[PDB]
Order: sequence, then C-alpha cells, then structure tokens
Amino acid sequence: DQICIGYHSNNSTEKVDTILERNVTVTHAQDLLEKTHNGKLCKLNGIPPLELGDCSIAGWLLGNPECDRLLTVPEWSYIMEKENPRNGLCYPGSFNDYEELKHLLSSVTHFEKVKILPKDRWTQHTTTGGSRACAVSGSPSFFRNMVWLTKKGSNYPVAKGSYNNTSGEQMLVIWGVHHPNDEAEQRTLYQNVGTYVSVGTSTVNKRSIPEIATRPKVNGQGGRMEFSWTILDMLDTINFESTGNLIAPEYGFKISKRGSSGIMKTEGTLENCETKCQTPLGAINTTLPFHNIHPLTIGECPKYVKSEKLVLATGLRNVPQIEAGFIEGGWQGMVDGWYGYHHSNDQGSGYAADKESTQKAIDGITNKVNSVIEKMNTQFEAVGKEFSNLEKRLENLNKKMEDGFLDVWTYNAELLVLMENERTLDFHDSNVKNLYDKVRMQLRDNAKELGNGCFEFYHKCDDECMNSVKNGTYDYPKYEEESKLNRNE
Amino acid sequence: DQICIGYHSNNSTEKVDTILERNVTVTHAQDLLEKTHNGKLCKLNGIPPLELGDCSIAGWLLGNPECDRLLTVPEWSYIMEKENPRNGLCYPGSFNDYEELKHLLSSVTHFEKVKILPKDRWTQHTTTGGSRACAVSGSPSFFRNMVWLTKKGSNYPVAKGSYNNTSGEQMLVIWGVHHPNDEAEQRTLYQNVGTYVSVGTSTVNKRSIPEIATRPKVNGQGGRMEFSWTILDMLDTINFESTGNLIAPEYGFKISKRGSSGIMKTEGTLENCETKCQTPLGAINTTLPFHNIHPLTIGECPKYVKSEKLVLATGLRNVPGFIEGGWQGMVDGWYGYHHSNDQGSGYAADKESTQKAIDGITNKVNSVIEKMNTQFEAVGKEFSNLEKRLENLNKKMEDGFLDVWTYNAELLVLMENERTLDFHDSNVKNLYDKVRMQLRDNAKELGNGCFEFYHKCDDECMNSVKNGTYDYPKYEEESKLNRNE
Amino acid sequence: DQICIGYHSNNSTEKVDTILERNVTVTHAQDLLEKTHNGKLCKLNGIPPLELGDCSIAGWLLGNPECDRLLTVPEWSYIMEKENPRNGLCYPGSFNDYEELKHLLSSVTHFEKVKILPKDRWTQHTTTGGSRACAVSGSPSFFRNMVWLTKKGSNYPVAKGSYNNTSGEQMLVIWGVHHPNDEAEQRTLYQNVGTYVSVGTSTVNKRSIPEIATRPKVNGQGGRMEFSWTILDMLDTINFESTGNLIAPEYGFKISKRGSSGIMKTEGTLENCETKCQTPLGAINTTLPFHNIHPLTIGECPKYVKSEKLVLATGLRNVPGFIEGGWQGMVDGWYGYHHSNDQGSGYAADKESTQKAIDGITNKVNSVIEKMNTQFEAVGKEFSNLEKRLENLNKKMEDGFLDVWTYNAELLVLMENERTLDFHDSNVKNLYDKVRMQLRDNAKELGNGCFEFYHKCDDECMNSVKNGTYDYPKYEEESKLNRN
Ligand SMILES: CC(=O)N[C@H]1[C@H]([C@H](O)[C@H](O)CO)O[C@@](O[C@@H]2[C@@H](O)[C@H](O)O[C@H](CO)[C@@H]2O)(C(=O)O)C[C@@H]1O
Ligand SMILES: CC(=O)N[C@H]1[C@H]([C@H](O)[C@H](O)CO)O[C@@](O[C@@H]2[C@@H](O)[C@H](O)O[C@H](CO)[C@@H]2O)(C(=O)O)C[C@@H]1O
Ligand SMILES: *[C@@H]1O[C@H](CO)[C@@H](O[C@@H]2O[C@H](CO)[C@@H](O)[C@H](O)[C@H]2NC(C)=O)[C@H](O)[C@H]1NC(C)=O
Ligand SMILES: *[C@@H]1O[C@H](CO)[C@@H](O[C@@H]2O[C@H](CO)[C@@H](O)[C@H](O)[C@H]2NC(C)=O)[C@H](O)[C@H]1NC(C)=O
Ligand SMILES: *[C@@H]1O[C@H](CO)[C@@H](O[C@@H]2O[C@H](CO)[C@@H](O)[C@H](O)[C@H]2NC(C)=O)[C@H](O)[C@H]1NC(C)=O
Ligand SMILES: CC(=O)N[C@H]1[C@H]([C@H](O)[C@H](O)CO)O[C@@](O)(C(=O)O)C[C@@H]1O
Ligand SMILES: *[C@@H]1O[C@H](CO)[C@@H](O)[C@H](O)[C@H]1NC(C)=O
Ligand SMILES: *[C@@H]1O[C@H](CO)[C@@H](O)[C@H](O)[C@H]1NC(C)=O
Ligand SMILES: *[C@@H]1O[C@H](CO)[C@@H](O)[C@H](O)[C@H]1NC(C)=O
Ligand SMILES: *[C@@H]1O[C@H](CO)[C@@H](O)[C@H](O)[C@H]1NC(C)=O
Ligand SMILES: *[C@@H]1O[C@H](CO)[C@@H](O)[C@H](O)[C@H]1NC(C)=O
Ligand SMILES: *[C@@H]1O[C@H](CO)[C@@H](O)[C@H](O)[C@H]1NC(C)=O
Ligand SMILES: *[C@@H]1O[C@H](CO)[C@@H](O)[C@H](O)[C@H]1NC(C)=O
Repeated sequence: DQICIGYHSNNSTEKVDTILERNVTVTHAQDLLEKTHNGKLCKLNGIPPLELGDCSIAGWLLGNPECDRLLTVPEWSYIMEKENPRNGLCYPGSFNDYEELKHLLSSVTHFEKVKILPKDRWTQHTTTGGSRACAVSGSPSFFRNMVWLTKKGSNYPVAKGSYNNTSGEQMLVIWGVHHPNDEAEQRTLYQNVGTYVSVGTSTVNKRSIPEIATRPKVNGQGGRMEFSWTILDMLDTINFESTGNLIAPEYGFKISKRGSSGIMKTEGTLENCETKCQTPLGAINTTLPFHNIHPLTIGECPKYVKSEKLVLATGLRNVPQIEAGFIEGGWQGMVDGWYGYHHSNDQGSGYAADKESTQKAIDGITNKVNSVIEKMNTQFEAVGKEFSNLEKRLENLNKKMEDGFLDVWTYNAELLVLMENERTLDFHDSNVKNLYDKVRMQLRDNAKELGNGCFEFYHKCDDECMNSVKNGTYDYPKYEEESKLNRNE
Repeated sequence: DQICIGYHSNNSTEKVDTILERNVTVTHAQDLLEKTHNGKLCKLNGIPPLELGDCSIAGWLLGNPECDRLLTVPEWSYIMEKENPRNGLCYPGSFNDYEELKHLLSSVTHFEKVKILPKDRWTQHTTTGGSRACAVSGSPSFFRNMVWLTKKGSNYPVAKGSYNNTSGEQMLVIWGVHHPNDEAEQRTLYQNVGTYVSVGTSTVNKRSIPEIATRPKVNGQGGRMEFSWTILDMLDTINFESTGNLIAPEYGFKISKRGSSGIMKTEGTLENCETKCQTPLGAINTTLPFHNIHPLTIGECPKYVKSEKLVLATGLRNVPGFIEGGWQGMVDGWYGYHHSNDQGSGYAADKESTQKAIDGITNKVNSVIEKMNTQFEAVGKEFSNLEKRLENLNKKMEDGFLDVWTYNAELLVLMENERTLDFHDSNVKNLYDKVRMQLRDNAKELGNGCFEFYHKCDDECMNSVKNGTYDYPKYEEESKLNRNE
Repeated sequence: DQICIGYHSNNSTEKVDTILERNVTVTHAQDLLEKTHNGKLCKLNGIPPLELGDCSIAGWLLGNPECDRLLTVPEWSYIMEKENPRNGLCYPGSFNDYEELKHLLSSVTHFEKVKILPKDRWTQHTTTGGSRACAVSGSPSFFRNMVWLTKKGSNYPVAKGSYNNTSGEQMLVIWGVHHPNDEAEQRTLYQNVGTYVSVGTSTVNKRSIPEIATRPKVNGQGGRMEFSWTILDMLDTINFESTGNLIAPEYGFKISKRGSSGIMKTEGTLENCETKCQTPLGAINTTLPFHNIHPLTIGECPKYVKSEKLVLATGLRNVPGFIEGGWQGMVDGWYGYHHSNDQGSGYAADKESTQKAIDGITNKVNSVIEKMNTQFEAVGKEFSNLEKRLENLNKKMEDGFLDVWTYNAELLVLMENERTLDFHDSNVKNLYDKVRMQLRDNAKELGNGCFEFYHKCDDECMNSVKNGTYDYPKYEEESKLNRN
C-alpha cells in the first residue's frame, strides 16, 4: 500500500527561453511568430493590383506614349511601382507637390476619366504639337491626356476655357506651363513675350510667368515643363487663361470608389493567388498573431516584430527518470493529465491523474496566453510615405519615429514572453509541490515518508480508502487506532 | 489550551484584475482613474477664457464687422473656437502661414492694440473704400483694423508709411494685397498697371505683384485679398511702400502678458464655475492621478490613459484557519493570532507584521504613481490642406505614445496585483511556519491551520509563546510526560 | 557533531533599490551608469575637430574676411559652432535652405576647394567691388569665395559662365542675388532695370528678379543679398546667365571623404586630448553601458538614460543559521555548509549551488545589458524661425523616446534586484530542506537552522551527507539505540 505524487512527461523536443535559463526543453509550446512567405505578388480579396510596370505615377496620369495600356484601368486593390521607373516625364520637367498627390492617391481606389475640355474646341490655335522626346515609331508625339497649344499662322489669341464640375464627385485636374530655352523659341511657338498662365477656382489663384534659361539637354531638349494639380470640389468651377505657354488638360480624373490602399515599391510581376494580405516580398497565409517579414503590409494580417523567435511554454519541463516521485522526474506512463497521482494498493496499481488541479492549471494557462495576445493588439502600424530631395529632415524624422516604435514594441513582446515563461514553469513546480503538501497534510502522521516525494501508509487501507484519499476525505478518527497499533511494531 | 492562526475578512465588494485571474474580490482597493466631468466650459483659476463665438482668429485680428464685441478684449486663459466658424474672412482671400501664427498665439495671453499708422495720415488717397461682402445695415463696409487705399481724383501717388517699435514689447503687424478680377477694375481702382507692394524690416524683404485672373464668385465677388504678417522686434522699424493694391494696417498688436494657454475646438458656451483644468468636454475636479476623458487638457490636472479600469488591490483576498479561510470578527490588523486560553479566548492579530506590510504596500503604491509621472502630454496643433503628411505624422506620434503609456500602466497594475496577493498569502504562511518552528515538538498539529499545545500553560505563557520568547527548557518535562500518556 | 546552513556575510556598504524596499545593503553590486566627464573638447580617434571660433557655417563657406584661417581646412571629426556666432553674413541678407545644407554637412567630412570660375575670365565687367560691411583695415572688401560683378565703363554686357563637373565627386555650388534699396543705386551699379539672374542645371531651373525696397540699415547698409545653393552631380553642367545683380562663385566644394559626423553647439575651445566619445560638455572614458551627461554624442559610447542611479545587486543581503543571519568567517563561497566533527570544526561552503547561482546571475546581468542595445539615439537638427511646429515635433519625439527607455531601464533594474534577493533566499532554504529530508528522522532539528544527529557520525558520514550519500539502512538500529 503506497501512493506517490508526480507529474506528466513525454518525448517532445521544443525549446523555450527564460529570463534566467537559456534553451530549456519543455513538454508543450505555442508558436506566435510566422517567418515564411510564398514570394509572389498576387490578388487581394479578388481584386488584382494596378501594375504600372516601367511607368511612373506621373507618366500614367499624364499619358506617356509608352504607358498606353493604362489609358483605361479597372478597380484595383493596391498600386505596384518600381524604385526607379524608366518611363516618367518623357519631356523633361518637374511636378509640383508630387508627394502630396501620392499621399492622396494612397487612399483612392478606382478613377474615372471624363473629357472636360475636348481637343476640338481650340479652333483659334494649333493642337498638333509634339516633341521627339515622346516619340512613337520615330515620329514626334506628345502626352495622350494633354494638349500643347501653339500659334496658328502668326497669332496667339487669348485662350479661355472653363469647366463646371457636375460629375457627382471630386475631380483631379492637372495643367502645365512650358519654359523654353531662348527668346527665339518663345517667338517661334507663341509669337508673344511676357506671356502668362492664370488658373483660378474658388480656393485657387495662380499666375505663372515663364522662366527662360540656358540648360543642358535631358532626353535631347533644353526646355522644361512644370506641372501643377488641384482637386475640384462638387459644383465648383475652374477657369484657364493664357497668352502663351499653356499645356492644357483634356481629361479630368473623377474619384469614384475610395477605400484603403497603398503604393508598393517592388520589382516583381503579378501572379495568380487570392491572399488576405500582401508584403513587398510575398504573401502571408497564417493565423499566428505576429510576423517578421516586412514592416509595410496591405490587407488584414498580423503585427510586425523585429525578432527571430517567439515561443510560449505552455507545459512542463522535460526531465525524465534516468534508467518514483517529483524529486527525480516525470513518468512516461501518465497519459491522462499533467499532475501525477500514482497509487498502488495490495491488489494492484494505477495511473489516475487528478482533474481538479488539471482544469485549474488549464484555465490559468489559457487566460495567460489569451492575455499575452490581447495586450499586444494596440501596436504601432507603419504607413508608407514619400519625400522629396529637399525634405531630408522630415524623412529622417519619419524613419526614426517608425524605427523607434518598432523597437519599443519588439522589446515589450520579447520581455513579456520571457517573464511569462518563467512564471509558468515556476507555477507548475509549485502546483506539484502543493498537491504533495496537501497529501502530506491530510495524511497527518499515519505514514512513513520515503523521502522520494511520497510515504508508505502506516494505516493499511484498501482501494476505497486510497480512492477517498484522492477525493480528499481521509478521515483520521476512523483509522487512527489500528494505524497506531501497526506503528507500535 | 490551544491557539490558531489566520487572517482578516470583511464584506467589501471590490473587484481587481490579475494576469492569471480576472474579477477577483478583495478586501480593500484604491481607484486611480477618474471618469467624470461636469460637462461645462468655464473659468480657469478665476480668469475667464476668450469666447470667439461664430468668429475665427483671422476675423478677430482683422476686425470683421460681425466680430465687433472683440474690439477690446481683456486677459484670458484659453481661447474657444468652433470647428467651422462662419464669420472669418468676409472678403474672400487667403492668410499666409496661418498655422504658424496660431502656434505663436497658443502661448500668448493679453494683447494691447496700438494705433501705429493713423487713418488720417493718408491725405493723398481715399480711405473710405469697402465692399458689400462685409456689409452692415446693407451699406458696404470693410475690416475695422485695415484701410483700403484707392485713387483720389485720377492719381495714385507712391504711398509710404513707417513705424518704429518703441512700445516696449514685440508687436504683431498684418498687411494685405488685393487681386482684382480683370484689368478694367485695376485701372478703375488704382489708375496704374504693373503695381507692387513692398514691405521692409531688418529681417523681412518682400515685393509682391498683384495677380489678375478670372475666378468664380465667393460671397459675391471675384476678387481676392492675400494677407501676411510679421513680428516686430523692439526698437526695430517697418517700412511700407506701394504703387497700388495695398491694404495697410492701422493697428498693431503688442504682446503684453505671455504664459501658457491654448486654442480649444469646442461648440459650447461659457458658464459660471471656477475649475483647475479644462477639457473640450468639461472640467475635472479630482485628486486621483489619472483620467480618461480627452487627451487635450489645459491647466494642472492628471495624466491621460486610454483605458476603462485601473484599480489597485491594496488588501487581501476576500473569502469568508489559514487553510480554511478568514475570520469576520477580527478588526485589529491583517495577520491573526487567534488565541484561546483555559479561562478565556481572544481574537488578537499580529501587530508587528501589520505595520511592515502597511509600509511595503504604501511604498509600492507611491512607486507606481511616481514611475508614471514622466508621461507624454499631447499638445494641440493645426495643419493646412497641403500638409497632410505632417498631420499624419503628428497624429501617429501622439497615438503611439498614448498606446505605449496605456500599456505600461495596465501591465504595472496587473503585475503589482499578482505580487500583492501572493505576498499576503506567503506572509500568512511564513507566520504560521515560524509559530510551528518555534513551538518545537511541544504541540499537536490539528491540521486545520493550527496546533494543540502539548504543554499546559497560562495567559502569560501563551503571550510569551506568541511573543517570540518561548522558553523551551521551562515546561518540557510535563509536556513529555503528557505525550507519553 | 553538528552541521548547520548559512550564507556568507562581509563588510560592504553598497545600497540598492527594489519595488517594495528602498536603500537595502547588499554584499556585491554592479554599477551600470557613468556620471563624470573631463569637461574638455578634444580629438576623436586622433582626428581633430574643425573649430569655427566666432564664424558661422555660412560665413565659413562664403568666405567672411574675418574667417581667413579657414580658407584651407584638413579632415575633421566634427564641427564646433557657437550658439550665436558673431561673424556670419557680413553684408546683410539671407541663406535659402540653410538648415538643409547643415543637415547635409552633418554627414560630410573633408571638402576640397576647386576653382571653377576664375576671376579673370570676366573680361567685360568689374570684379573689384566691395562694401564697408566687410572691411579689412578700414578699406572695403568682400567675401573671398564670391565675385561681385558691376559696370565696366558704362555698359553691363550679358554675363555667361558654365562648368562641367569633371572633378570626380559631387560638388556644392553657391550663388547669390543683390537687392538694392533704390533705383538710383541699381542704375549706378548696373545701368539696367528689370534685370534677371538665371541658373540652370539638369535638375534645377531658376530665374530671379531683384526686389527693391526701402529697408532699415543693418550693419550700415540698406541692401540685402539672397544666397542659394545646389549639389552638382558627376559629369553634369551648371549655366549662369544674368543681366545684373549677380554674385558669382569662384570656388566649388568637392565632397571628398564622407562618413559619420555632426555639428556641435559649444562655447569652449580645443584642448590636447584623445578620446572616443565626445559630448558638448566633455569627453567620456568608460566601459559601462549607460551614461547621463548629454543626449547628443559623437563617436561610439554608451546609451543615454535620464536617471541618477542604476545599480544592480549581484550578491546576497548583507546582515550580520539562515534563521538568524550570515557568517563573517566564511570566505569560501555564497551558500555555507558549516560542519563540526568531534575532533575539529570547519567552514566549507557548497560547490554545487554556488556555480549554478553564479551562472544564473551572470546570465541575467548579460541579458539586462543585452535587451537595451536597441535603444533610441538622438540626432541633432536645426529649424528656422517659420518652422516652430516641426521643431516642437522633433523635441517631443526625442523627449518621449528618452523617457520611455529610461522607464524601461529603471523598472528592469528594480525587478532584477527583487528577483535576485528572493532567489538567494529560496536557494538557501532549499539546500536546508534537502539536507533535512536526506537526513530523514535521525536527528533533532535544533531550530536555528540545523539539527543534532541522533546517532554519532564521523568525518566520513559528514562528507557523505555533504555529498548527498547518507544511507538510512546503513545506520538506523544504533540510532534507535541512542533514541532511548
Ligand atoms: C511644337 C513643338 O513641339 N515644336 C518642336 C519642338 C520645340 O521647338 C522645342 O524644341 C521643344 O523641345 O522641338 C523639337 O525639335 C527640334 C529639333 O528638331 C531641332 O534640331 O532643334 C530644336 C532645338 O534647338 C528642337 O529640339 C524636339 O522636340 O526635338 C520638335 C518640334 O518640331
Ligand atoms: C473701392 C471699392 O471698394 N470698390 C467697389 C468694390 C470693388 O470694385 C471690388 O468688387 C471689390 O469687391 O466692390 C463693390 O462693388 C461692386 C458691386 O456693387 C457690383 O454689383 O459688382 C461689382 C463687381 O462687378 C463690385 O463688386 C462690392 O464688392 O460690392 C464695392 C465698391 O463699389
Ligand atoms: C455650375 O452648375 C451648377 C448646377 O448645374 C450651378 O448651380 C445652379 O445655379 C443656378 C443659378 O442660376 C441655380 O438656379 C441652380 O439651382 C443651381 N443648381 C444647383 C444644383 O445648385 C452653378 O451655378 C454653376 N456654376 C456657375 C459658376 O455658374
Ligand atoms: C527708433 O527709436 C529708437 C529710440 O527712440 C532709436 O534708438 C536711438 O537711436 C539713437 C541714434 O540716433 C541713439 O542715440 C539712442 O541711444 C537710441 N535709443 C535707445 C533707447 O537705444 C532708433 O534709432 C529709432 N530707429 C530708427 C530707424 O531711427
Ligand atoms: C562634360 O564632360 C563629359 C566628359 O568629360 C562629356 O561627356 C562626353 O561627351 C562626348 C560627346 O561629344 C562623348 O563623346 C564622350 O564619350 C563623353 N564622355 C563620357 C565619359 O561619357 C559631356 O558631354 C560634357 N558635358 C557637356 C554638356 O557637353
Ligand atoms: C559696387 C559696390 O560695392 N559699390 C559700393 C557699395 C554699393 O554702392 C552699395 O552701397 C552696396 O552696399 O556701397 C559702398 O558704398 C558702401 O559704403 O557699402 C561701397 C561701394 O563703393
Ligand atoms: C514521440 O512520440 C510520438 C508519439 O505520438 C511519436 O509519434 C514520435 O515519433 C516520437 N518522436 C521521437 C523522436 O521519439
Ligand atoms: C541553446 O542555447 C544555448 C545557450 O546557453 C546555446 O549555447 C546553444 O547553442 C543553443 N542551442 C542551439 C541549437 O542553438
Ligand atoms: C492557406 O493555408 C491553408 C492551410 O492551413 C490552406 O488550406 C489554404 O488553402 C491556404 N490559402 C490559400 C489562399 O492558399
Ligand atoms: C468579471 O470578469 C469575468 C471575466 O473573467 C466575466 O466573465 C464576468 O462577467 C465579470 N463580472 C462582472 C460582474 O463584471
Ligand atoms: C471639488 O470637489 C471637492 C470635493 O472633495 C469640493 O469640496 C470642491 O468644492 C470642488 N470644487 C469646486 C470648484 O466645486
Ligand atoms: C534611503 O532611502 C530611504 C527611503 O526608504 C530614506 O528614508 C533614507 O533617508 C535613505 N538613506 C540615505 C542615506 O539616502
Ligand atoms: C581611460 O581610463 C583608463 C583607466 O581605466 C586609462 O588607462 C586611460 O589612459 C584613459 N584614457 C585616456 C585617453 O586618458
């Protein structure tokens, strides 16, 4: 007649980390970090992205002749753009407030091209101008969405054009101004000097003056074109007026759908998937609450931590018995619960595992795991932004902010996991010791402690007796006289 | 003749949170979060705020005809401004560097209007101009702080004006430039084309040419007015020169008091109170160190946490015999020494561990409060339509710091609660173990958390047993004889 | 024949902090914070810094006559600029994108001055103009690196100049425009009204018209000069064209070395040192992982925390059996195993738990130093008068991150110390429990922390118990014999 106290063990091999010990082998572990991706760019919830290819955003919106497959684009989930696109402004120039326009586009889904100023309304000027920088099949051409107004004969009459926005949504309009490289070019193209371009809306007032300068040749020309933009409100009017150097719009872009999107800098192409979220290096298909692939993601998928390992120990330490109690190790034969309650009566033995402590431990560990997951859902999420050449201070500020927040949250996650692992292992050891202490307490003094975490009963009992002791109903006054009689021997 | 060991219980109904357990009832608890406000917008240490009503800052500084109650304003503590004010720039136009001026005003109290260029000094131009955009009683009018200079007869001579800042402090000066909607209006108003407006200080140099375009009608007019500003230093002069299109100032604004203030975006009005801090939703009157009402506060009052519950467990687990529960009759302390002599009984606690635990828990509470008084404070700012990246950066920074500090506070509270509960349980267990050890073998452990004396003693002997002065070689012989029976 | 358990005590006076307790005396302590400096500005890795003295960066680049000691400058480690330099723009004016240029300079080591437009090529103008706002020995003078172009006789022909960047690296070029204070001065300098200044490169296009206005006399003159800059790429070209009001450059600044550097705001001078980290107050010479002198540092050196005390308790609580306190006689280890046989006595410690405790504590100390290596580093920046919101954003970001990391470090140290002390107490108690259990019932626990053997042992039994080889069946019958 003998019972003992122990704990479950098995043959697993996962390793966990703790604030004191390094690489401790445990029984069960839960993984929280995803470190794999399929390395493909592909669809988001069924809507394919917008593949610019070798074109830039400016070349798309202006109608570069090489970007002729984007003249009508369906709805998109995100925009794919290269780091150094080859096809942008075919005719050299600038694009004022380019990055603000990109920030606006980062949350704009489907466009809709509306002809606001048809090319045939300019009956007092010339509209067939073109440059060899934007050339198709050897002949000169121009942007497909803009009109280059030149003189007709020897006159450049005052050009006027107005549009009232009755489309039903906000409209994006882009105009431009030409800067020649001498006075002869100006007189050859517009037959006027001291010309101007004036644009006016309810919140816009501009009067540009051409700036003639001598410059090197970019794409073969010494002239430059400056492009500006505005967002026209519903039922608002826009007016154009110029005595020269006007690159007038023909189309206007109507914001149609709106939503959450972004601009991804990648060098890959489009394949066939259906993913939930996408990173510049690939697509993620996981249920784990963390990943470490790339800080910038689009869609619905987990948080980013700059760590190589995050494992939560949800079990016991793996120390077996080399070659019968908790002071040596765990038993392989326990396949019922965690905390061992090995018993051995006269007729036989058994390996019944306690349930009152097992369920309490399970509830505790599940609450701990859920809490660890839940306190980290208010993380910092990075949002992409573009900056110009004369905005290095602001770009450094943004980079430092994002990096600092990522570092803080990585530190938080790692430390929380380490401390929770320590507390879990200590808690399990304490639970084994507490069950042993409860057994010894209810036993009183009617058993000789063998020193291996259990005691041979000084009261000779039966299956009912040991079962009741397991239930916690060992009545000392019922079995004190006979036990004392045996102890007197 | 026996004694027992336990702890204290009562009938409180406070619930605290823990890492492994949630909603645990405790004896005593201390709240740290304030969640109530009076819903009123009212005074700050006896100084009323500046109520702009339906007016904007530009309307107040330029003297809109509808903001005529703010011509002379007393000292304030903060400013109330609506989200989309109605009476701003009556004549359509723009205000350059508006957000920078508002940032400057955010830390400026009382002004002092100084008449720097009197209207009568322009004896070569007409100063009676005005528009029906800013109309009072139907007739045209103009801004009350600015002068519209137009032609007199058929000339617009070169207009000059200088001021030397001998007022005694920095002064804010505002001027403007007019943009007509065609050339005919320009000749009808100024007689000249290709005009300019030039302003000169010791650090400002500007030459503005009017821009003529065709524009829709806003407030009935197709023209626009562009306004600019500068801060004049002491003993520094400002020069004005123009051949046309000049809207000259008549008043400068002297900075007089300075201090800590702000601009609060609210749509309410001013009531009668006297509070110590103000939020855009109402005042706060509390001595607790945290609040969760609004991130932007003006005054001296607690830190903001984006949570819903912050309760610190300062007592013991509330379960109604240290291996069986607690006692409802003990009112002395936390750690009990239930004592029962032959002729009497008692319920005295232990008065040495109680003060140690009180000191430890008080130090812990003060340390929790102390570690969190270096938090991050949000500061209001304004951004324009073409500054969306900067606005996004500011909002993300403020939100990130708020989330970080909320996480820190919640983790601290949970870990401290876990430690406190285990600390009290371990203290009770350690006291019982000390009693069992010092009693040696002269006791029969009943098992219910206390033993039965194997030596027969009295009230003084039992007091010595509890007092750490258990003299073993005193009464061990009769105890041995008794256990031998 | 008694054996007792205790922990070693000594005569140290280092105090540490904890969540529950304050000012607790410990045996051994590790300090992590460095709080002193030599208060000297001096060399970093053998390369001296660049000392502008009373000159600003603009004054250094433009060639202020007072900054004639900086005409040629060797390689440098950092730049020393006063908060309010006195010798900057001798002729009043402004510098466009000054802070961007300073940010660019912050990561730029040695410059190399290249003569890109000699002064004698302007054979149709006068190149000897100057002002009394930049005067040397009473006579008028001008910036050394710039040329002021004026009338030659009574004509001002169109000025043209070009440069093709064949130097080998990127180049910085600075030009200017002059704004007179009346029409008469413009005519007496240029014979042209409505002039322009045109600059064009492959990525830069500009045309500036002079602005004339009446202004207060700063430094004696009512005119102003506006200066602009650009970075010219390899094998690129810059063209200058102007009908008047042109301040042409004579030199360009080739970027020669590059590296990690910074601009430092101090009022001191250079002394004869050698250091590896430099803060604006002085140098740092340490092997510790933290410091609290100044947030902005140049070189390699520890992290900045805004605390005055970071001490880690690596030992046991210092109070003079474990149920009474420590032992001053023990010098063996940390956990004691006092034995005393009939023939003699002893003070031997335990060789098993001591190594485990040392390994764990060292692992934890190294971990604490490891988790703070991803800290936040401040980088200096400059902002203009119309950029107060950006300045406030930068200040708040830096201060918030510093506060967050300071909080992290202090909390980690406090929890570490509590865990260390509790761990030592638990280890002592568990060794005592192991001895008590393996001894079984063949002794009477004295009470102070040890037992009195019920059967007389010898030295062999003593070190057998110490080695965990006490055998109950080998000795129980005679033990029960002395039981009576
Ligand atoms: C209306 C128009 O596009 N006209 C020209 C165009 C412009 O005159 C301007 O130069 C824009 O670049 O220029 C194009 O042609 C030219 C060459 O054929 C000529 O040898 O050199 C010119 C410069 O001196 C100019 O480059 C051009 O885009 O190359 C074409 C078009 O006829
Ligand atoms: C010196 C002056 O204030 N002159 C006009 C003024 C300007 O002509 C300009 O329109 C600035 O508002 O405008 C006022 O006059 C006019 C109207 O009464 C009329 O119906 O429409 C005019 C424009 O076509 C002009 O606006 C005005 O704003 O009411 C007043 C004053 O006569
Ligand atoms: C742009 O179009 C809108 C609608 O087509 C015009 O708004 C109308 O203005 C007239 C004024 O004669 C009113 O009678 C209508 O009731 C308005 N319609 C709506 C829907 O508001 C607007 O005036 C046009 N813009 C301009 C500058 O004429
Ligand atoms: C503006 O007024 C101040 C004070 O009246 C002038 O400062 C004085 O300048 C004279 C030079 O003629 C000195 O002798 C005085 O000592 C100055 N006064 C003080 C208090 O310093 C200043 O010159 C005036 N500004 C202009 C442009 O004339
Ligand atoms: C600036 O100089 C470079 C070389 O020093 C010029 O590039 C050369 O251009 C000629 C054209 O006649 C080519 O034959 C050479 O092969 C080019 N050299 C190299 C290294 O590419 C460049 O053209 C010059 N800039 C200008 C505006 O002429
Ligand atoms: C070409 C030139 O530098 N000319 C003269 C300038 C200008 O006329 C303006 O004053 C600009 O300062 O001014 C001085 O008279 C002067 O005392 O500063 C010096 C010089 O004779
Ligand atoms: C561990 O035991 C499991 C029993 O489910 C078995 O499938 C697995 O192969 C074992 N692994 C090793 C390494 O013995
Ligand atoms: C486990 O961690 C220990 C650190 O004590 C390290 O020495 C060992 O290499 C690690 N194991 C593996 C497989 O990396
Ligand atoms: C994601 O992975 C699961 C495996 O858990 C798989 O069943 C599912 O098909 C995957 N989704 C896609 C879109 O491939
Ligand atoms: C207390 O919290 C628990 C969460 O474990 C929740 O189930 C229970 O409803 C809560 N009770 C009250 C009264 O809020
Ligand atoms: C704030 O509340 C306290 C209650 O403790 C009250 O005595 C005090 O009058 C209140 N303050 C005001 C301004 O009403
Ligand atoms: C140590 O800290 C305690 C705070 O508990 C303080 O009372 C005591 O004065 C301090 N001692 C010294 C020497 O600073
Ligand atoms: C730094 O301190 C050490 C002392 O550990 C000393 O040997 C060394 O010379 C010091 N460095 C300098 C540059 O003085």
